[PDB]
Amino acid sequence: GSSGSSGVCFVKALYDYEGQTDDELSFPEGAIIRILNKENQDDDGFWEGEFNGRIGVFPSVLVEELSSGPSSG
Repeated sequence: GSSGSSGVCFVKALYDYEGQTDDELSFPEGAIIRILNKENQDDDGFWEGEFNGRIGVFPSVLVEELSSGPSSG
């Protein structure tokens, strides 16, 4: 069981991020990431996602949400 949120999420790195340490995630300008955990309240505000076979953490600020709909404009 342990069912809660059933709906993966993705995000594109608007600006290339250079992870300080391994724990962090390093992706080029415009890289897609697979959100794994979005539980951040006390901590600074970094999420966890896997990329190119690498699991790290990002400030969730250098990325943009990917919706399944065209932007009105």
